[PDB]
Amino acid sequence: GLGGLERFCSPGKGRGLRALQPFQVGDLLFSCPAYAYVLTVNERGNHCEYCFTRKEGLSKCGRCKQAFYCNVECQKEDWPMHKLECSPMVVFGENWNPSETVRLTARILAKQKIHPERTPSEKLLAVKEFESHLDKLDNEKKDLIQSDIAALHHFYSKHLEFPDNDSLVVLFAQVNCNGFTIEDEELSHLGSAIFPDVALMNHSCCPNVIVTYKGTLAEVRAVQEIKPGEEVFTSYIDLLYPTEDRNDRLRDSYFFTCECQECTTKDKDKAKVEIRKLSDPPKAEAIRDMVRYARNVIEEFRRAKHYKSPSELLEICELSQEKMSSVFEDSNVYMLHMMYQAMGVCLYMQDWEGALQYGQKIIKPYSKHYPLYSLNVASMWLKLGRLYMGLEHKAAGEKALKKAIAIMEVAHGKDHPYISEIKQEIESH
Ligand SMILES: O=C(NCCCN1CCCC1)c1ccnc(-c2ccccc2OC2CN(CCc3ccc(Cl)c(Cl)c3)C2)c1
Ligand SMILES: C[S@@+](CC[C@H](N)C(=O)[O-])C[C@H]1O[C@@H](n2cnc3c(N)ncnc32)[C@H](O)[C@@H]1O
Ligand SMILES: [Zn+2]
Ligand SMILES: [Zn+2]
Ligand SMILES: [Zn+2]
Repeated sequence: GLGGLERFCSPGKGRGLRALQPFQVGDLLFSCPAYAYVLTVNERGNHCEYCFTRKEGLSKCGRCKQAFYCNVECQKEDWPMHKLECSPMVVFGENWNPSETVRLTARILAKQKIHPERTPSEKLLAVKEFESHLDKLDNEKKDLIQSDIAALHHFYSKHLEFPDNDSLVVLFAQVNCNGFTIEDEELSHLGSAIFPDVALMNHSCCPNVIVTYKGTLAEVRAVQEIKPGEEVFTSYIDLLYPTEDRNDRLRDSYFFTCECQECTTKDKDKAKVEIRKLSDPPKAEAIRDMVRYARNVIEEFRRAKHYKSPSELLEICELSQEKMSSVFEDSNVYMLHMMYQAMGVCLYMQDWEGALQYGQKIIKPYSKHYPLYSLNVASMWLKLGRLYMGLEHKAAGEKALKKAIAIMEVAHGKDHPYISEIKQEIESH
């Protein structure tokens, strides 16, 4: 197993992870090497395929020209996984489009053939033991899994010996239930991976640990003091949202309803859905209509970023914030959601002033809605610091970069390469 920890039966939460020793804020509970992992398509050329090192001058695979490495060692070490895609990418050309889940699942199947025995990533929970929720699958989820199985056969039949369709539906369901996205220091999507021992941890909206990544290595650090006998919880979702939203997401993606202290008390729900203090106060039904409108625009924007222009996208943000502002306060999470989306459009357009304009409005409400140590808060401080630095506002930039560092020292560890990069940014300017 893992020193100072153990697997146990968590009542009403299946299997979980329990502490056998005290952990202080910032302590590393454990590390977990990726069992299987894939660099996202949009990050190719920026990060090494094998170790995820972000570097300039990465060497391109000569055959597919769509894999980049630190050197010939990273190239060679990645080949058992890269061969599943190398020749297929040049053969299918523009037609090569498997989903990231399919790309990851192909790598799980390849690893199972090469290394059927328990790996150092499975000291407490094995990939074969993963919870699937197969019995809970509705028509929509079975249809998505069936599309994934067809893409798996379509693009990965060369080296894989597939089990029957029944074993593949269990696998794809296990992957959705236990798979991790890997994000960078700005919470930008890097790729997807399997970390079996990390997937043993259950969810809480007031977690006592945070998961971070050091290349393809997952690290688990305390964000609250943990005592012997206490269960170790991480957050599976974005904690900005009120209780109903959080549980709608946990039910849809993980088939359960959270009963943590935040979900039971609903303490932060009032401030999260803050209403304007108007002379004629807004009616209960008028609030409910705006909450419904707010969730609908969130979904509308999500679809729109796939085909609308940057000005159309910014229009959706501006117009929806205008309609919402008649009922909702600026610190309200639905207002904040649109501002964050608008900041993201600005960043893409390289409209640094516009991105800064939004980030400045988001940061104080983020600090009040998110937990004490939050990757979402650290990432916003970091973006703000980098925008201020880029726009020659070096004192404001240094202050924001040091706010990011203070959180990241707890979550990522004092010695994290991301913190060395931020300190170099402070010292170079
Ligand atoms: O890292 C993530 N969040 C932080 C906590 C992670 N923790 C790991 C262990 C527990 C929680 C995360 C977020 C989103 N996506 C994934 C992800 C990564 C890999 C493969 C599928 C992935 O999930 C995608 C998104 N999604 C939800 C819809 C869904 C749910 C069930 C089924 Cl059976 C089907 Cl068909 C479809 C499919 C991971
Ligand atoms: C990644 S697994 C975590 C380990 C899992 N408990 C097991 O036995 O394999 C995620 C699943 O654990 C369960 N789970 C996690 N957190 C929970 C919670 N707070 N309450 C209830 N069930 C929870 C759900 O069934 C969820 O889909
Ligand atoms: Zn490398
Ligand atoms: Zn190649
Ligand atoms: Zn909760």
